[PDB]
Amino acid sequence: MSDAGRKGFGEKASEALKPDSQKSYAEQGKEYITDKADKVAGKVQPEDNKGVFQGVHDSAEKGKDNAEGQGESLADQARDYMGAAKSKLNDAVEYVSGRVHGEEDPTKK
Repeated sequence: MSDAGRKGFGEKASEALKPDSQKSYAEQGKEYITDKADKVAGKVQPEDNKGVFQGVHDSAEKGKDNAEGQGESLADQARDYMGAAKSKLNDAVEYVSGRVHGEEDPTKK
């Protein structure tokens, strides 16, 4: 009866040490009036569905059909979306132009 051994499991020393405190606070944005015009956005996602008793689910896709002008009837439909195209435009501008502050020098803030 001889020749044997036993290592086992465990550690040797390792190291962790203690922290050194930390700090992080005070933040804001301020922001202010931005520029106008842009025309950069433009895209669309896929979709598919048939036979449904609900509202809708679309905005604008790639192709050719939307918009119009000629006609003694479509004139009204256009005048309706027209007034809305204005208020909507300003909405998109404030967004794009608003992100310009990230790297610009506007007036006041």
